[PDB]
Amino acid sequence: PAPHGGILQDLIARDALKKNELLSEAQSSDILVWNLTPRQLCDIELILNGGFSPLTGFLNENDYSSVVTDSRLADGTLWTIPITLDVDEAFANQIKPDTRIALFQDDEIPIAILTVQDVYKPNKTIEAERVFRGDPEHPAISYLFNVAGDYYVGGSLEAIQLPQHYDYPGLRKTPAQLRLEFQSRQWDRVVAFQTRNPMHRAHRELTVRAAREANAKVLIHPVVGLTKPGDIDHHTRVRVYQEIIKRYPNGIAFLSLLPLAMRMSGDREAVWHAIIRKNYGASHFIVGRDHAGPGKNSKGVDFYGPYDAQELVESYKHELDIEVVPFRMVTYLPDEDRYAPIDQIDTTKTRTLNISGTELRRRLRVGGEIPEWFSYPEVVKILRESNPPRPKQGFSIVLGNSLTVSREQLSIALLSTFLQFGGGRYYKIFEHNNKTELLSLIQDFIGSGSGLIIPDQWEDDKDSVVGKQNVYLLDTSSSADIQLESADEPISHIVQKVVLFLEDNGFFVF
Amino acid sequence: PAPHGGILQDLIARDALKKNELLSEAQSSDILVWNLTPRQLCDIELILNGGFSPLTGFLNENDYSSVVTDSRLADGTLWTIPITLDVDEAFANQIKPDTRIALFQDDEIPIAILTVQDVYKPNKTIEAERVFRGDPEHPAISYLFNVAGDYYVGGSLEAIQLPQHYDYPGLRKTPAQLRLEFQSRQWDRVVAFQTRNPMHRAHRELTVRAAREANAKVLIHPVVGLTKPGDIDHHTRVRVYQEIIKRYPNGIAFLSLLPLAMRMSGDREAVWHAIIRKNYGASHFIVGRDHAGPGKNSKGVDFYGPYDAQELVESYKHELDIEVVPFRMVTYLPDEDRYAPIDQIDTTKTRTLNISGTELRRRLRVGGEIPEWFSYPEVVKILRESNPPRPKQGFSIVLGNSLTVSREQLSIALLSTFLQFGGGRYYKIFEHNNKTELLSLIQDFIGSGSGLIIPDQWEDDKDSVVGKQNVYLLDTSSSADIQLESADEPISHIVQKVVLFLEDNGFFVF
Ligand SMILES: Nc1ncnc2c1ncn2[C@@H]1O[C@H](COP(=O)(O)OS(=O)(=O)O)[C@@H](O)[C@H]1O
Ligand SMILES: Nc1ncnc2c1ncn2[C@@H]1O[C@H](COP(=O)(O)OS(=O)(=O)O)[C@@H](O)[C@H]1O
Ligand SMILES: [Ca+2]
Ligand SMILES: [Ca+2]
Ligand SMILES: [Ca+2]
Ligand SMILES: [Ca+2]
Ligand SMILES: [Ca+2]
Ligand SMILES: [Ca+2]
Ligand SMILES: [Mg+2]
Ligand SMILES: [Mg+2]
Ligand code: NA
Ligand code: NA
Ligand code: NA
Ligand code: NA
Ligand code: NA
Ligand code: NA
Ligand code: NA
Ligand code: NA
Ligand code: NA
Ligand code: NA
Ligand code: NA
Ligand code: NA
Repeated sequence: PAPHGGILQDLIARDALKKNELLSEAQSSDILVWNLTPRQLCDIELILNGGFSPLTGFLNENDYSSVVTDSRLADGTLWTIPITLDVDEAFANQIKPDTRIALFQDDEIPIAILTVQDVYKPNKTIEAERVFRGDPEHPAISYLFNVAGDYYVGGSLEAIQLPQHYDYPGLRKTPAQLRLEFQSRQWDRVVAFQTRNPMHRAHRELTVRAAREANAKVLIHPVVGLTKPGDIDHHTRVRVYQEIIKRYPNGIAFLSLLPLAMRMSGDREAVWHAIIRKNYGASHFIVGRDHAGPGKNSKGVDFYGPYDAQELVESYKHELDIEVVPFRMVTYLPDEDRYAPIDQIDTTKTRTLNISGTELRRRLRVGGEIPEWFSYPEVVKILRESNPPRPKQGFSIVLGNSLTVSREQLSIALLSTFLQFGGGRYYKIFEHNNKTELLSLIQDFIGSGSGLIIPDQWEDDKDSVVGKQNVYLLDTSSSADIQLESADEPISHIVQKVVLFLEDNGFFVF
Repeated sequence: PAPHGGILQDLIARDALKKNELLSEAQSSDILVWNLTPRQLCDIELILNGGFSPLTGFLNENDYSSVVTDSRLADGTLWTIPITLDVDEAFANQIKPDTRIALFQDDEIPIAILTVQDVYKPNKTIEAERVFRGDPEHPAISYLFNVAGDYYVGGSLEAIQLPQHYDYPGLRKTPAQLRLEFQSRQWDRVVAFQTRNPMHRAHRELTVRAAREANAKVLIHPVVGLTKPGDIDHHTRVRVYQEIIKRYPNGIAFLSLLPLAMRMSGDREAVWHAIIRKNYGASHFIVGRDHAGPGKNSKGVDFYGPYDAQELVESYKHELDIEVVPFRMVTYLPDEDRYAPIDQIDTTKTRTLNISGTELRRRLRVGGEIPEWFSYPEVVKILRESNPPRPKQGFSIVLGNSLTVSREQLSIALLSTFLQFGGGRYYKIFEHNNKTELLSLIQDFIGSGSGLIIPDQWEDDKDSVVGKQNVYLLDTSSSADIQLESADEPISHIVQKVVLFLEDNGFFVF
């Protein structure tokens, strides 16, 4: 289908002959420079390659507000997610319209030249409410208030080069490249499958059903740009995708990585995803249950209805110009050993089975055995390997402040005690001295599977520098993960409590 | 590197706007039509896509003879293998120079329009001797005298479309497409690996060593056009390649299928292969032991020296314009568990191991266990699956002419006897009635693993219609595979001889 807006805005192609010139300007000592934030690197790449057609830069206030309140660009073009260049007051103050800014990656690789149209201060509360539904726990809202700059810079782009990537060079196909891929294969019907999670059996069946329904080839188009916090890293997922793609009949599916930065904006994002997939050459786009939805908030309430996305996409059906293949909950049928859309069964006459993502991590963290019917063996192997069970996970024991015993001797005791257990885990007494360059290394070790014994707490002003993952506090306080009887409890006693606690949480298995 | 001759002769690209016109001419009732033979379909595809640059058609007598006696085109361009359009006297007589012939595939798909330059009758004996070294058992020579037409038609081509293929649509990359593939990946150094056999551990090591020596990425460029008779079909090999490619580090190798029709012309072919890979975008080409060699003849003598190809390629080194990575016998080192070029070991100080292709089939046909060191498990699995052991192979028992007993009763006896053995094999009394439409089906069944009991022989004039594979003759004659005592030997006796013969040859296992 024709790219959204009618013209694929591949600016790399467009500006080719200005490459050298733009590059010179980008590195001229006079031009103002802004180093792109991670999400911005994702967005900038989708803008320059045509993935965000008709966009050709970051939204000015006129187009931005029109998207917030109208799900459309100022000219009426259907567009639900605002793509803006967020900066800080300090930087915002150095620019005026007509100004040319050089956009860099890692304060080293010049990506593009942005010609300023305007500099405004968005009302983040409206964007949060109208665009992401207002809930403060929503991933896009939390980003908007805690990471995003408070000033947006609307302006047009001139491409120097797409952001740099050293992993999967062959797989990050651009819209132009994907289209050629499909053509060389004479693929004129292609249903695209969005995803940010590893694909299990349900998904494989879902995608094949779609290929059959639409009479089209399958395009696995996963997001490797930025997804929901806590998601499985993309490297692991790519390994999973490349593995599961082999379960499809020969020459029916194609894999391509999408460097998109999701907002987990349920229904709006679904519309957005469809527009993006259309730009990339897809003729069909799948939209299953809770598409692009971030689940429930701490109160247990849904951020979106399980089918809001489908409803929203349905209402823009006649102007999306890409056919949507909707799916209802796809579940497992024990008694028949096969999956099927929930909308064509039940009646109690048939029993179903479903292993939610939650329950999935549990087995992964507890060494549980994931059902042969749920996912392929090769896939679980890859997953377990990236997210090992507790007995192979790292951790830290922080000797609380209330501790009255010798921190030095208690540290040694714990070290010697853990050492006798064996199991391949590496241990270390870790003195941070409140130095962030040491604090920031704590999760690195934990990530490496090592066990750390930290004799002292770090000042509260630095608590943010350390990831709380698998970090336990040994203290007399009520907020201690491992609570002590008294501040001067004898070491052997404290040691037994720490050992049994870790044993109870699966870190040790005898 | 620059395509051989300086210009990539991608005629599909060149003639694009003449597509409709040429197609109309190709289907005009007045034009003369020739249906391309299989090998011609392979050649025609390599000429039209630029793989045979500078060629732009089938060699006229001038260029043809220059290649036979000079390993060069008339203009001096280095070219060792003659690419000609062979036809029969009947067809040759209907054409004169300046004539335009329509070249079809399956007497249905118009491939191109050939403009006649000349029609000559080559001296096949010279071509056989100067180009293929003369031995009558040489694959290219046997084809030249038993399959090829006795008349060649030199002339230029105008492409309508490359030959049709419904398998591996994405993998049969054209020179232009491969070059783009490499570029999108920023691959400026690529060492290509030719092959017509499944890749085992030795090859994987060989190719990686090459990647490391040349400091280049790996291109697995296997032949799926036409190879040595008796080779493993390409479908199986592709499955093997796709499987083994996964044993390479991520993003170091690329797979592309080459629809080439080999001539098994050792050294000359090596030169030719190098030219071909250069046209396809490779910067390096591997040339190991007995490259493109058909082994030995029935007398046990080599068609080519194990390193003739390397020597020939070496002598054209300065004009091939593509770097050749030569390899000496790569063998296995038990004591060190690793492979290595034979030129850098031996001295008896180290023991080697080598499982020749011969010995390889033996295990495959005998259910033997192929060593973990020799090939990957996943690969052998695929191989055994395509070339099952005797206990899963089909066969036929032909009741010889000398048979005096009731052919009807002996047939039933054999059927009832084989049936009691079980093992998944399907049996059938097969009456051919000397009808070729029935005879041509015999190998189909054997190929399907079934066991056939044929009560009568077929006239000698039709013996050619039947593949002799796993077809045994039960007769009193000395040329009988299963020799009987007397023409009227009692059935139960004949039955025991047949059963024990099949049991001795592994078809039955109890
Ligand atoms: N059980 C299911 N039934 C129907 N659709 C599903 C199911 N599981 C996942 N999907 C669909 O698969 C696509 C991607 O799934 P996920 O990676 O889990 O999440 S999403 O954030 O990319 O939407 C979405 O269209 C989603 O709705
Ligand atoms: N043991 C080996 N040592 C060195 N080179 C080898 C070895 N085996 C195969 N090769 C090389 O691998 C390439 C393809 O091998 P084959 O498929 O067996 O045959 S070929 O007809 O295509 O050459 C050739 O360059 C060949 O010489
Ligand atoms: Ca703020
Ligand atoms: Ca719910
Ligand atoms: Ca006390
Ligand atoms: Ca003849
Ligand atoms: Ca020899
Ligand atoms: Ca007798
Ligand atoms: Mg990039
Ligand atoms: Mg083809
Ligand atoms: Na369209
Ligand atoms: Na730097
Ligand atoms: Na449809
Ligand atoms: Na709803
Ligand atoms: Na439309
Ligand atoms: Na507990
Ligand atoms: Na026909
Ligand atoms: Na002679
Ligand atoms: Na070199
Ligand atoms: Na020789
Ligand atoms: Na050169
Ligand atoms: Na024997």
